Amino acid sequence: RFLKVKNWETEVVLTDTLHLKSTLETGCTEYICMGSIMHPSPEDVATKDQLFPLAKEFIDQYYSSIKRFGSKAHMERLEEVNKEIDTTSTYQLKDTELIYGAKHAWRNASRCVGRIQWSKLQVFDARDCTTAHGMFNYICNHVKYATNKGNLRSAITIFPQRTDGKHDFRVWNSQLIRYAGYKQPDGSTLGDPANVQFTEICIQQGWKPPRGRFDVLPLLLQANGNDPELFQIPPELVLEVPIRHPKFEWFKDLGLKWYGLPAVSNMLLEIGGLEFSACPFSGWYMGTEIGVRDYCDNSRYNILEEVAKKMNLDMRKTSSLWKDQALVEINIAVLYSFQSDKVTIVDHHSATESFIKHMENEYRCRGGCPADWVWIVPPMSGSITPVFHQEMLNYRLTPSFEYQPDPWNTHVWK
Amino acid sequence: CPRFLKVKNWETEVVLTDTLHLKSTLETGCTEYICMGSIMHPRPEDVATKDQLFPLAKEFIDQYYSSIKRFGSKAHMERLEEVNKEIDTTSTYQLKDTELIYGAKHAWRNASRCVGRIQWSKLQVFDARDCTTAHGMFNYICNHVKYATNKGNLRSAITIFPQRTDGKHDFRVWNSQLIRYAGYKQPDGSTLGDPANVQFTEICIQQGWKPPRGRFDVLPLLLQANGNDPELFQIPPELVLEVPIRHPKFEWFKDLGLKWYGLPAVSNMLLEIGGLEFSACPFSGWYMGTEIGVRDYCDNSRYNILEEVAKKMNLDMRKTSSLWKDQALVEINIAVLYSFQSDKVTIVDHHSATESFIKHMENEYRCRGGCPADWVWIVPPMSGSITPVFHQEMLNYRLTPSFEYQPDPWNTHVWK
Ligand code: HEM
Ligand code: HEM
Ligand SMILES: Cc1cc(N)nc(CCc2cc(CC[C@H]3COCCN3C)cc(F)c2F)c1
Ligand SMILES: Cc1cc(N)nc(CCc2cc(CC[C@H]3COCCN3C)cc(F)c2F)c1
Ligand SMILES: C[C@H](O)[C@H](O)[C@H]1CNc2nc(N)[nH]c(=O)c2N1
Ligand SMILES: C[C@H](O)[C@H](O)[C@H]1CNc2nc(N)[nH]c(=O)c2N1
Ligand SMILES: [Zn+2]
Repeated sequence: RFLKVKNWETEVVLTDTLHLKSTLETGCTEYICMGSIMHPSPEDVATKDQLFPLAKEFIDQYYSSIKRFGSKAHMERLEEVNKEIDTTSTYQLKDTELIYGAKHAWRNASRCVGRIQWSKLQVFDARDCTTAHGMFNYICNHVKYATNKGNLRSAITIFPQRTDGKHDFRVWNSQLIRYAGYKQPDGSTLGDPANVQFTEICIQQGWKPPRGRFDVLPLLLQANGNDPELFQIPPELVLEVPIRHPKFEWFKDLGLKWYGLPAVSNMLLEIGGLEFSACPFSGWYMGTEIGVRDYCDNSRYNILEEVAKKMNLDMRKTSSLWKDQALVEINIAVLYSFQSDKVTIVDHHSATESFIKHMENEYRCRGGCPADWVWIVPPMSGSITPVFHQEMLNYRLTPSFEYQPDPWNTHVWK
Repeated sequence: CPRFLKVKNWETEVVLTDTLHLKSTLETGCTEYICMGSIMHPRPEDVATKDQLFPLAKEFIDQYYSSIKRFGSKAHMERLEEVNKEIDTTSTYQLKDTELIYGAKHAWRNASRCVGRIQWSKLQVFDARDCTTAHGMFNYICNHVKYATNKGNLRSAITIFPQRTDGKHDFRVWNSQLIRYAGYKQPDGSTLGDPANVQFTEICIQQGWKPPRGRFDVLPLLLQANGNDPELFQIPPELVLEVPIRHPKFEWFKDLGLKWYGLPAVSNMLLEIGGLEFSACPFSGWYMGTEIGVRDYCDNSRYNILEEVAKKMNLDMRKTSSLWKDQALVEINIAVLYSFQSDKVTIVDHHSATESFIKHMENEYRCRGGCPADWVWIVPPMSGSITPVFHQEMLNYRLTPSFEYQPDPWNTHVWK
């Protein structure tokens, strides 16, 4: 059936036909919705039998996308892929298909509010990599290219695909650039509390921790299933921003900084039945990712109390909304600081406005846009952004970015 | 479906285990391949047949007798037999007062979109199934309003009018909420009052209401009894408790002339108990501050005051990245909570309400085996991630007894 989505502020109604193309499951059933579950449901590798239909599906939509469906090039590619799955139990993507597949994995990422940019993605083919040193080189080049002296450029680097599940390429870092976290003797936590465990895996592997509040973690890189190896990203490649406030001259005295480059490195890229377990990708930040989640989550840097102190807010009762007041000022500071240093950043009003425009484009040219309201709506000021009022349909299209197990729970050491 | 489903809180790491979803009785709108969790709403004489009614009543009666620890008793079997004979001879049945009260409280308990459910067992149930006329409905509703308002010490309550029979004799409150402000569309395209209520205000004017044409005019009740044409009544103004909005720091905030009413009372939902349909069942609680301060005042299509407050705050309004909207939104919500607390009118901030809801949810998982919750509605419309519900995974499913949406009565009424 055709499904309708309505915006309750503008009364615009869009008609979704694209959902008819999905064949992967959401986790919901007719009687139970799992729309707020974060992850709904080494031997698990494909077979020649499961692989050819997935390959055929992907080749078909690629040749349909360049408007040469059923062409001679299309026929030959399908046959070519057939023989290769036969004689090798897998196949290799053409460069054009790799690029198309990575852009469409972004385009299909229902949790990403930034997708208006999906077709402007620089794709770095790293499928010839064999060692952790090679991975380090490729990642440095990615970081330098994507950072671009503050004029951030979206990029993805794609390492060799899974073969037997015993020779996986993995970036063990969850993001390329993150700050360490240290469990203190007295029980509290220095640095980023989200990374205490990963920080300790780096220390346990030989990393000498400076034990500061903003220590960039080393890279921990696993190539071809071997034990991971540590590398220090050269500091001149890591662009950082001191956080200050346009009105509160005391804000700089908090000593806060953050990095300019958000770069997810723990997801799996699926294209045509092939699995790329190492595919770091990076864009630029929406301000609330830093100012709301990173700084103000109770399990993260958790700075609301200090800022509200310096603002001299009444903190005895919640109904003073002292937390909400400090939250806004922290996010003003983040946006001001990146903008003052000419580092790309987008505020949640502009970002969600762009996403509504993006949805309009996709419904017109593509017949829909899968979208996860729970993730699209920003973590502050929700209903004064236009996505709060926008009905969204969530469904799974391939190529896609998927979650995968943490490497330290699966890797057999040597 | 699997027998145990787990939900995790990503801030505290608490895992809870849900078995109550096995009792879900109606459709969410989702399928295996598409999730409709952000969709807001996923014939008259089509009424329950005898064959449809028998099992729905048994399921409810079984549930009631299980709750009073009398499952399988002589009184349980006799009540089943009595109900079955009633459906046999009359095609319907009547609930006992105990069952009506249990059913209404559980429809609230089951309301997955409601963050206020820690209170569900403290609900005053007014049985109005003897009502026959719109004048009688007005009396019952006035009594409800006075009871629930309680001079500012608000008490949750529901008034239940006669159930549906053949669908041509429905009781309905045409108002979507018992207390709302009129909205007036002007020839130049602007709106005075509450823009959300323009359509209903026009209906009232057509029915004979003389509109004062102000910014905060309480709408009349438009009340339909036994399927008759609806009739207009003015709520006595001394029963409508109102709060002028001022700010603890900004002396100029009172000069905006804003006020709101104290009693949130939903009157357009259908209460379903054991297959019986109560099409007029107004229920009321107390406000969470963001319902007024974020939605009523700051939605672009409502009173839309962010600009005017931002101006009086002397904010930079040229770039969105100054977050002038967010800054003014917090101050408006501070004013709303301060004005209600100062006048001793019950209100709950979004921090306190979501923390209570988490405690309620954990208790329900422990004692009941789960708690259906709609994250999209439970998370407040401002400061989402600094409330504990943001990080709480939730399962949404539909249990009965339940509050359900129903068609707007002006779209279905057959005018006499
Ligand atoms: C270019 C600017 C971009 C912006 C402003 C942006 C914005 C966002 C935000 C705010 C989130 C939520 C993140 C979280 O809460 O953890 C997100 C998620 C996501 N983004 Fe984007 N993004 C951008 C680029 C990209 C790119 C280049 C890719 C891939 C090629 C991508 C793929 C994804 C995916 C897969 C998720 C889901 C993450 C998860 O499930 O944990 N994004 N994005
Ligand atoms: C006692 C204090 C209460 C509080 C603080 C509270 C809070 C809320 C809030 C904030 C909403 C969302 C409203 C919206 O965004 O439109 C809501 C929805 C709802 N509440 Fe509660 N509520 C309370 C009492 C009640 C009572 C007494 C009932 C029924 C007996 C009830 C049943 C519902 C239902 C069915 C919804 C969904 C409404 C819809 O879908 O439009 N609530 N509640
Ligand atoms: C390409 C891109 C652009 C953009 N603007 N943002 C992102 C996410 C970035 C990002 C996200 C996260 C979230 C990690 C955990 C937090 O707990 C909830 C589950 N979540 C997975 C951490 C980072 F350190 C980071 F950098 C990616
Ligand atoms: C019992 C109870 C307690 C409490 N705290 N809140 C409520 C909701 C009250 C309430 C809700 C609404 C929402 C109206 C429309 C707007 O379009 C989006 C969907 N929505 C249905 C309007 C009111 F005027 C009102 F008063 C009920
Ligand atoms: C499109 C979306 O479902 C819609 O805007 C919802 C979002 N969440 C909400 N949550 C509450 N409590 N009330 C609402 O009216 C809404 N609106
Ligand atoms: C429980 C819920 O699914 C979880 O807290 C989600 C809510 N929405 C989110 N939205 C974004 N963008 N990022 C997140 O990490 C989350 N967390
Ligand atoms: Zn769903």
